[PDB]
Amino acid sequence: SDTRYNKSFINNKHLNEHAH
Repeated sequence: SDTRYNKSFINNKHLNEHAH
């Protein structure tokens, strides 16, 4: 919960490649 120069691992791997 403190990765400013990362942004939560690139927005959660781009939402796991767009998959809800």
